[PDB]
Amino acid sequence: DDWEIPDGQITVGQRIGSGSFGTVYKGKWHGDVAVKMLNVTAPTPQQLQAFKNEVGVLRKTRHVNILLFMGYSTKPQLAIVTQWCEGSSLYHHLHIIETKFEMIKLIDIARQTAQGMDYLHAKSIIHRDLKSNNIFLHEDLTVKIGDFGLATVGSILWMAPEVIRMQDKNPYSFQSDVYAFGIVLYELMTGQLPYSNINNRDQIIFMVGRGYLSPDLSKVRSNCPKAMKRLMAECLKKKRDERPLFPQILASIELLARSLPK
Ligand SMILES: C1=C2C=c3cc(-c4cn(C5CCNCC5)nc4-c4ccncc4)ccc3=C2N=N1
Repeated sequence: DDWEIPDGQITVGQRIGSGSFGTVYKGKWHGDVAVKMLNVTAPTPQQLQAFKNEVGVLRKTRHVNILLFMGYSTKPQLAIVTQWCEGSSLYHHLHIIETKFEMIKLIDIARQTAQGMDYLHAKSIIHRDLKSNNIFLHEDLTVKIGDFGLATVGSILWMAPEVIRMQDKNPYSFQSDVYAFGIVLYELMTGQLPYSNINNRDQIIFMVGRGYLSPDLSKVRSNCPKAMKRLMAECLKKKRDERPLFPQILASIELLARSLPK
């Protein structure tokens, strides 16, 4: 029953990058797997908590749109094993290799992302770090939401105005994830990161915080549906209580998707 994998069964290969509280590798364990490892000599009580926190969250998830947790390892280093997804993240497709997706496919990505987030919020799981980079495209058609190191039951462009000015203790909520989803909606419909004409990071942080800066919604492409643009503005509201929850958001995307191919 237990998910602890006996040591050395995981064959660590190519270093593919870094996630939250670890370095990610392409491993081999009963096929191709993604393994997030600590590569640190001795784990801190800080790093030990962050490990058991993520594993505890991941073992509560069983969904087609959530990155499938396969197991964990403690004996060599603190490692977490998930499924391998050929084809890079949504951030990579849109901003690195500049892949040109069709509107039908762009909305399908947004629908699956909302579908996975609805599954998390139903199980009272707040991602707290939802971004294009944590949204993974498996086989170029299936969306997988990954990296749950900051989940509770770094990147500023997806952070809500409430989150960016730390008051009070917990600015993270279901609606804070909605804003982060609002930004990935923007990215899909524009093909660009928000505030791209501004180079100063500290000026963006301050300007979103005080409520002077909001994403340029008129940047969306001409073939983007009016129902998509309207939903985008609802998710990107400065006040969190004026934002819809994912049960409502999912139903909105599913509605505009059916009256789209015609
Ligand atoms: C276990 C994990 C394996 C894992 C892999 C990752 C991850 C990070 N990247 C890179 C990073 C740089 N940009 C391009 C994509 N790709 C993946 C990945 C690879 C295969 N399947 C799923 C995800 C992210 C988070 C986790 C994670 N969190 N817990």
